[PDB]
Amino acid sequence: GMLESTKQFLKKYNINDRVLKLYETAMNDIQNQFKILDDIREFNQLKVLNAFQEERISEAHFTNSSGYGYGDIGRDSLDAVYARVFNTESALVRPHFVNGTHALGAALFGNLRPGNTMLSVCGEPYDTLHDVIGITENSNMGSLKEFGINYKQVDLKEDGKPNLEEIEKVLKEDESITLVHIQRSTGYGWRRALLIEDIKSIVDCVKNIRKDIICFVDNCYGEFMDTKEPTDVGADLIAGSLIKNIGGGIAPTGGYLAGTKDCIEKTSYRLTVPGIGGECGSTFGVVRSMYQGLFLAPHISMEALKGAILCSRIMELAGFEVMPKYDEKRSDIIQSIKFNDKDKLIEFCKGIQTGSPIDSFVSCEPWDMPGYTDQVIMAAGAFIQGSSIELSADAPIREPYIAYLQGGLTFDHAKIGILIALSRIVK
Amino acid sequence: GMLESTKQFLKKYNINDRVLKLYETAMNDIQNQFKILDDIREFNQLKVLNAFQEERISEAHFTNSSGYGYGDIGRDSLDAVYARVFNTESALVRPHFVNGTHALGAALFGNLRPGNTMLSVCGEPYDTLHDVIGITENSNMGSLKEFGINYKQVDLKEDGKPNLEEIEKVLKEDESITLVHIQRSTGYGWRRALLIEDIKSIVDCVKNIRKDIICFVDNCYGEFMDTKEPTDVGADLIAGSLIKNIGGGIAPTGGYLAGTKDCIEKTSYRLTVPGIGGECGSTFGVVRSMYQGLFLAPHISMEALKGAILCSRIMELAGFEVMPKYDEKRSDIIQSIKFNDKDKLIEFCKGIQTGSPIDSFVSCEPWDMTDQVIMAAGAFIQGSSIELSADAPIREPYIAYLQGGLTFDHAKIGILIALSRIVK
Amino acid sequence: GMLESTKQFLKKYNINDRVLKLYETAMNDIQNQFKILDDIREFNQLKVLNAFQEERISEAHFTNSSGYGYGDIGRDSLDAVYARVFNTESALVRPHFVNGTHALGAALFGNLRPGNTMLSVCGEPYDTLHDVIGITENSNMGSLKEFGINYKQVDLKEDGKPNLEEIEKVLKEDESITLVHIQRSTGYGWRRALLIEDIKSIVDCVKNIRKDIICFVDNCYGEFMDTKEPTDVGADLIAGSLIKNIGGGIAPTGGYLAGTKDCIEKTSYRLTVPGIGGECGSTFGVVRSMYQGLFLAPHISMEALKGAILCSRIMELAGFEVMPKYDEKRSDIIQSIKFNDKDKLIEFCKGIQTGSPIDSFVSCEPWDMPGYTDQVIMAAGAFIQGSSIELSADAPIREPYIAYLQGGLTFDHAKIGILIALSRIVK
Amino acid sequence: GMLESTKQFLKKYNINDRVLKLYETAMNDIQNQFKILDDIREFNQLKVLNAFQEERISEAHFTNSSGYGYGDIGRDSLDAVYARVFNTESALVRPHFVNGTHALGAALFGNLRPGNTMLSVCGEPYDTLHDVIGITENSNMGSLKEFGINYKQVDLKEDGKPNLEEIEKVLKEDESITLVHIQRSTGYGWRRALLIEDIKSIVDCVKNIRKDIICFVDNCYGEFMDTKEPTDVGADLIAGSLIKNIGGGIAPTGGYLAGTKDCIEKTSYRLTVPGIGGECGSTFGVVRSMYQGLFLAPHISMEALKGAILCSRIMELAGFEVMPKYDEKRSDIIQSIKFNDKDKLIEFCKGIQTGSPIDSFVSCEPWDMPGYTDQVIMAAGAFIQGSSIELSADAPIREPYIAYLQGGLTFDHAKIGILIALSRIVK
Repeated sequence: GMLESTKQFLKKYNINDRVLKLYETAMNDIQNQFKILDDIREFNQLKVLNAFQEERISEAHFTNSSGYGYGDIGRDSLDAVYARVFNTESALVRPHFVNGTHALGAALFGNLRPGNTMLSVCGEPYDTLHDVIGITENSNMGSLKEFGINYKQVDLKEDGKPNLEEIEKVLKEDESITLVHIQRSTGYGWRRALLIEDIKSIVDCVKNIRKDIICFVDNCYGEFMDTKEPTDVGADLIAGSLIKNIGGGIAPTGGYLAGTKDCIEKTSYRLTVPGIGGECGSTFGVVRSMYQGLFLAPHISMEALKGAILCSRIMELAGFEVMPKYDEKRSDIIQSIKFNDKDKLIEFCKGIQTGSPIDSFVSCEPWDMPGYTDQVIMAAGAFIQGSSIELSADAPIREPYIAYLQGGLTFDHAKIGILIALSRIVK
Repeated sequence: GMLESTKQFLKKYNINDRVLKLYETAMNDIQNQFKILDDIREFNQLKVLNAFQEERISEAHFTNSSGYGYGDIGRDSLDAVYARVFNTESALVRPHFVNGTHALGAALFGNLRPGNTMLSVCGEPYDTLHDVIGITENSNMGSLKEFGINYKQVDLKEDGKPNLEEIEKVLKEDESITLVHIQRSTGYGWRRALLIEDIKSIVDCVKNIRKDIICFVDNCYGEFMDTKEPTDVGADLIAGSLIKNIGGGIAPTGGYLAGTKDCIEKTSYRLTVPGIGGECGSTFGVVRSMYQGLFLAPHISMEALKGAILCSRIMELAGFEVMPKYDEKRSDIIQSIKFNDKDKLIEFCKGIQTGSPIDSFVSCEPWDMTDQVIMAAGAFIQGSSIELSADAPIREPYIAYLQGGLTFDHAKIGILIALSRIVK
Repeated sequence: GMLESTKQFLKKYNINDRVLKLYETAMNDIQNQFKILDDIREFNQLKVLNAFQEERISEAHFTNSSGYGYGDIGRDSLDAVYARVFNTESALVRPHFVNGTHALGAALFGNLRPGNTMLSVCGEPYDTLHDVIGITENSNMGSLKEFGINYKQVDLKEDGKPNLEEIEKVLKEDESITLVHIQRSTGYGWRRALLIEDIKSIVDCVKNIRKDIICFVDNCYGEFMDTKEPTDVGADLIAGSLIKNIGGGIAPTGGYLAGTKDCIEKTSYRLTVPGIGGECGSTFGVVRSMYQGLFLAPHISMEALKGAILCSRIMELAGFEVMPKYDEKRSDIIQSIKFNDKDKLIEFCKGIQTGSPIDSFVSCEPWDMPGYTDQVIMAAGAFIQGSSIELSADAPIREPYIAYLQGGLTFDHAKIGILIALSRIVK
Repeated sequence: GMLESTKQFLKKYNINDRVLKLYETAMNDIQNQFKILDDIREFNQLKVLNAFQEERISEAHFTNSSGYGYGDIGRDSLDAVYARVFNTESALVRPHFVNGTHALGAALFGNLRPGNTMLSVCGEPYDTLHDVIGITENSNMGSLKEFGINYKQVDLKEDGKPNLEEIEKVLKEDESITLVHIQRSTGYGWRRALLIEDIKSIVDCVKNIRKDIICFVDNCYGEFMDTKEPTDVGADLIAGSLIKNIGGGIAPTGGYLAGTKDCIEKTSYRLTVPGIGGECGSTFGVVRSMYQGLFLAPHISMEALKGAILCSRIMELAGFEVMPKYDEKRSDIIQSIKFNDKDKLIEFCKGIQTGSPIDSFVSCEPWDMPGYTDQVIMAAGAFIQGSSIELSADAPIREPYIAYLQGGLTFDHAKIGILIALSRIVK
């Protein structure tokens, strides 16, 4: 149990006895969930190891390609390793994707053509994808809508599960629909992420209407949450970011897609241009970090999830509503806390900032950010800028004052920040 | 003049006295042209220095940049430096462009929309752009044509200059034309590159028909050939590769665009996606090389060009037809030599290969890529055109295209090694 | 517990039921030791976090210095962070150290002068240090001995503890002794690493004869094994390698020293030259990885230690003699196994090679090492070449056939490797 | 000639007609001196190309080694290329040398042992070497003197030439002298740099007394000034900085030595430790820039020298004493200007900073630079910090107020900077 020396050290952070008791109770309560996670982690570590070994990765794959990067074996074998991990025909892993949204956008523009319609089946996509699609606003930035590609949407049911009957009806009534988009993570929605079994039910439902419909999954935040990925239950294409789970906290930028050879090649032509695709693109010497990040990903992903589960339990014990609960099956690393008080939300986030190794001294306050209307507060202090796998928090400043917390390179770090933050509002 | 020690050293590369006499004559003949280049180089060096200074570039700009790269001053200031050099509202310089074709394609998809038509006014664009446009064939890769964007073409007059009369006709007769594509370099052809004055006449001509038509120039190989760039004579947007002239021999990958804020932003949305544009994108630890490459570019571009000029004159003196001539105004660093003999063309390329610092020893032979191609290449940066290289499709009349040379001495050495394999 | 999917996947590596039974028993036995390690890790994570926060580390410290490296705040602050972690006046952390031996040699040549004598109090130091000192070979390479600096040695007692009485006797009789060398880790010794309390007893004993005697500790493999470091119990100077524990699996090269300002400055003059010391030395843009490595070090060190503890117990249960035993206090991450059979030793190492992500397919056979009459066999397949914190094994091919196993970026990886290896010798 | 647009652009830097006319006159006067330089540059370019080709350099040599760097072909082949360029048995080219003083000091400590005496034959060495040797001051930093290695000095003659008769007398009278140190460049003096023929005369003289005396040359700033290097006229060992000539303006840090295998090995054991030497040492991903820099060095070295010659003649015409004159044979890239006025001096250096691409707005001032007695002002607006192959100027603050100008990646840049600087003092 916690050392007396550690207790004294935490007192210098103003962590009080009431918070320590809540922590001891929460740790005791969540032990069985941690064991479930360790069983999954064990399988995923083996899965990833096997993929490296099947590709015969060697020292020589730590390339330092320049120029066109023709024949960069490090890049080509990393794609192969990912495709093995995800059990897909192909993959496309590049530092050139600037963020996860870029990878998703490349998938969409890559696989859609004028006259086609895409169908999002988990309600409204996260905000940044809205400009990519041209859902509401269009200002000639060149959205899907501006290239004659249409958008439709089926919301999740009241219970948070996909509306399979409506999905079928919408597909049957519109034969122009060639792509179904499934967001795995909840985003800022007060509901559960979709479980792998839910993604399967969706794909089976879609494929039963027209087998040729491409089932695309935004896999961000869901890597290594289960022993299966969406590609193990019928997904034709998935996309994600290398500064979230799959980079293991160390890939410095980039993104990935895994799926059928056709979907990947089509995506590659949007990443670069038709006729080039993924054949060109040197990797700036960062390929070693991308291999290593993948190898560490199953473990680091669970450190962060463990942080989320402790957060869920401890905040519940402190009297705050939380989503998800500590014992629910999770499909992402995000934890939401309803403070129901603006000041508590602000102080909690400030606490998280002070618990960061980087920029721990920085002003953490509400600010107006481009196109949000409501102010936003963000705690971030990472080794890799914008990394979601490193402890961070964000919240719109509006009723009922919900904060979203994610990451933690280690469970001990996430725990420490959580204790600092909670001590700012519970004493 | 050439030291006796150098001559004896060159003898070890089988360089003979006949080749040395041709070299001597060529050097005498091309000195006035070198002086002309030096006057341009001096101005361009100042222009680039001033762009750095106006942007107050400092050591702090050689930033460690990771993740999203939100607020990356290294990247942001480099865009501002390029905008100053080219005298444009904005610029987009990124290591994320995998090659020059990506930069050009990004400009075209970025600035065209369904129903618009683009017009290429220097005949058909270089080959790799054909799949991007969807010119001849289409296999659902997502070409401009597959997104409802149309393509038209006006060829250069038989004298190599723009057909202004036909451009006007085609524009007046098709109001759906919203962009005019101008290729500055010659490509695998046999004509002069377009001079800045020629570019200006095309722009003035086009804007006189409809002032809203975007005039886009593929500037590859043309950087620092003149004291003006196409953006100085009305181009709305230009694109290029950082492993050609503008990288100064040291930028390791990437491309650039310079132009109006609207055109540059639209391009950025194709580079990434609508709503992100150029706001995200870390620079991978290579930003210092990109800045330093720019600073050296005016100088290095002329080392390569002097190489081309010497090549032109010595091969002319050797008895071959060369394009362009040693004393013509140039708008690119490429030199063509017509061998009228397959073996002489092959040997020459093998000579260039053996004159490279990297992969000097590698077999240089024709390979399949309709006709076979042969390429001499041995560079620090893979595929760099500013480093000494040669390529030639194997077909009548056996024309080779030579370009690059980090230093004039290196280009010279390669030329003398190559010519010695055929003039004995 | 272990999923059925995991058991079937492991069956593909020829892992058998007897090995899985041994495994389940060993996991049951070691859970209390793992909890003790978690308590120490929690403290150390906080210690490192605190060191970052006190130095107000920001993204601005992730420098990309060039040339002379004058005023490189990234490098300077990293030294300050390490000094806080080790509670020393100063520290010298540089990528310029090519390995741990270099760092140790810099300390010795830095702090010794003609006529001085150094005393190693833990028996003979590991082999690579012999040429530095000039113990056996003196071929004008410029050893301490070739510079007029003498060497004396005091072996450990039969029980493996320091011979305090003999240390005093030798120090009293030889007033030229100005530095005492203490090796924390064991080497080829079938004995335990020295505990922090043992190091304290040596320092107390030495300072009580002459307070000015420099007490120097080779800290390799010992970082974060305890909540205290040798500098917390009076060591004047310590040295280590960044591709061992303290680089957290991600530092790409380099070494560190931490200690009094005088000792560190004197070391810096050997690293470079007198009058320059640590004032020049750009850091190639690898400083971020060094900071992140340190931050992950408390956690990664314990992933490796958990693999060593598992190895100890499962091998003991398999019938092999092991050093240390699963429940002894540890001062390093190394686990020794006495096979008493050349073939089993070789098969075990082959197994570890087949469980690596990198070079899993390369032949692992004994080979002739320059200047040694016993062949050596080594299993190695790392992201960072030569890293001791990634799973690896090595053995000199001699009776009684003892292998040394260390590393494991994640406990799951070390575990997988051990299971693959044991299955090659226990059916 | 200069374009009118260029003249108008220059007027925006407050460059006046008097300075432009001085420039025009100077260029006319020095043109013939440049022809000589191009003949040398041509040979040197071929010399370097040949060395690359003999070593069969390929893209495979652009290594990205990590950890120990064992078996790094990029590093090993670069040493071989250097050795061919300098016509020596061996070479040691490493990013690990922090500056040129480090490389020189490693040579001396590497090759001298207690009882040996070194003899500097060009008068007092460059400032930063005084602490390395222990000439005057000794504060237990570990100078040669503190390790029992003695120092003697023979000054140059009043005419600046080597005093061969005195060298002979000193060597004959002291058989403990085992190394002769020869400085090629003048440092902060007022004399001409030693030509290759002067270096030969010293080597022949020394070897005629005792063939076993190591002839060591500090080659900084002299690389590619002639078709020969000191190793072509009998030097056993030479050393220099990769941020001066031989780095070609792109090597980011480091040093080199070239010479006999025995002298290079002995230096390597000081750079690291005995028993390791040059066998360990990963190269931080910068090896490609070191190869590329060497290839550009013959050219860039002459761009800087053309700048020095222009500076000589334009300042002479302006009315200042200069050393050397525009038409003297040069053995380094440095140009000295005696202002005999502290104000004109600091103003000139400030002009140079304002003529630089990087940090043009920083107003440079005198500072306590590591390794110097008095305060020196340095103009150093560079891509690589402290690089003196990039346009720079430095000047100890003391009578007669001599400024030392060197560098220029292009002659056009050196020209522009000289005009900017002179315009601040001449109107």
